[PDB]
Amino acid sequence: GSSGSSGISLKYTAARLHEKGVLLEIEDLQVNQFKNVIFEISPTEEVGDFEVKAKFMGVQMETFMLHYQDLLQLQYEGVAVMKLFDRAKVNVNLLIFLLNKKFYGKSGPSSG
Repeated sequence: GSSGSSGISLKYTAARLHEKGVLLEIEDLQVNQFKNVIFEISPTEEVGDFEVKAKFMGVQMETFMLHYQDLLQLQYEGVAVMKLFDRAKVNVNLLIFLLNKKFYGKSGPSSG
């Protein structure tokens, strides 16, 4: 319960997210190029906020954040496609689905 290596940022390739359906396309590279693209999603201590980083150059100055409410706001409006970094595109309908099982999974008391 205590002695357990927890944390670490999830590492997935662009092709992986594309194959599943999450990642739509990228306004810069091609489908076959996805193989040379990896996304590093760092988790958070709280529930709702997430760290979305794209391994390419190595920006250790800041990281793109992604709230949970924002993802839902798009579902209510209609925006199915999400413009990331004004280039990469991900499906909001599937993006939330994956995280719902990936990160979404605490191990504490609920009481409600």
